[PDB]
Order: sequence, then C-alpha cells, then structure tokens
Amino acid sequence: SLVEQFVFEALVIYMESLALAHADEKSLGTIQQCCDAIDHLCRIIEKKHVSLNKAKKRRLPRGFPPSASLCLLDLVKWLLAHCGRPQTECRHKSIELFYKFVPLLPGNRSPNLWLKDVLKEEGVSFLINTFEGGGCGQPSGILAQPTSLQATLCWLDLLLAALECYNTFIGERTVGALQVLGTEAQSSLLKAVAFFLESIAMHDIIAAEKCFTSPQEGERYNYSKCT
Repeated sequence: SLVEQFVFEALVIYMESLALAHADEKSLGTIQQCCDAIDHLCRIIEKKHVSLNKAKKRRLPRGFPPSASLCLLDLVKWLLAHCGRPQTECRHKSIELFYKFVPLLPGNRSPNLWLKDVLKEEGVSFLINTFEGGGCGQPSGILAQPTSLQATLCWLDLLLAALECYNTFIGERTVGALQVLGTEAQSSLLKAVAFFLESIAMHDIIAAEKCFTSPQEGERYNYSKCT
C-alpha cells in the first residue's frame, strides 16, 4: 500500500538530496547511502512495476511541476529532464537508471528505440535538455571567456555533465553522433575546445580572467582541469 502511495516522492527526494551532496563536500559517504537507497528503489521498481506502468494517483513528488495520476513514464520523462544537471554523478546515476528503466517502460521495453520514438518530435530539444549545459547552451560559456572561481567551477561542472551525457549516449549506441553533431551541433563543445587552448594545460593558475595554490585554491582548480 505504501509504495502504491509512495515511490516517486522519496525517489525524487533522494535525487535532490544527492544533488545537495554535489553542492557541498562530496567525499562523505552519504553519497554511498543515497546510491544504495536508489539501488533499493530500482530493485523494487523492477520487482514491482505494473502499478507504475498505469497512471496511479500517488502523493505528488516534490519535484513534479504537473499534477495528475502519476505513471511510470511520468517520472521517466521527468528524470530525463533531470539530465545534464550540474550534479555530474547524480546525473550519471540518473541516466543509467533511466537506461535500465526503458525495459521497465510499457512502450519500447527491450528496444532503446523508445529514444528514437521521442527523437522524432524531440529532434533538437535533447540539445537544450539532455545537453542543456556546456554554457547552459552557450550563455554560461560566453561569460567564461572574459573570466569568479566558484563560477568557473560550476561552469566546468555543467560542461562536464553535458560532455559525459554525450559520451554515455554515444557509447550506449542509443543515439548517433550525426544526430547530435552536425544537426543540433552545440557551440559549447567547440567553445570548450578553444578554452582548452585558453586555460587547460597552460593557464594552470588562471583562466585569463584577471578578475579572481591554496590562497586561490589552484589545487581544486587543477583537479577540475584534470577531470
């Protein structure tokens, strides 16, 4: 009865909690606990899914802008929206979970071709949603050209989340590179390419910003650079 009333709520709550984990000290084991939690979540979902397959009105998930009888695909597409998010590992586990949930979906269960089905209408919106970042599109990347350190770090987070989303998609073979590159080509990709000549491996202390080691935490900046 409780899961019949509570599956998506706690799931999105844990998503957000781990997102907060990205927002602070990320080395603590709380991330492992959330990972184990969502493992339990996917384990019960794969154990019990037919209720999710039907639109069953549960408690509204905290992250759920609409309001209707909740279905599996509801939160499936909701999580799909929550990709490219500036929580690189939260986004990574999210996309891997969704990938393992395509079998759970009542549509193209075995085929990844459900992504192809949504691609027909969403030919380009994956650039603005699945690859939302880089510069949140462009805009976060243009400010990175004249340039704080925290802004640098969050921009790197967004860019790397988008890049890893690209890599996961292409290596999954669930999407073609020509579909994502050359048709919905992202300027942020080559902007980062240029930024490599700008700051990566030669500006190991600055980003040609002139606007601001431990007094400047160049260690974590370098950690991000190597990442």
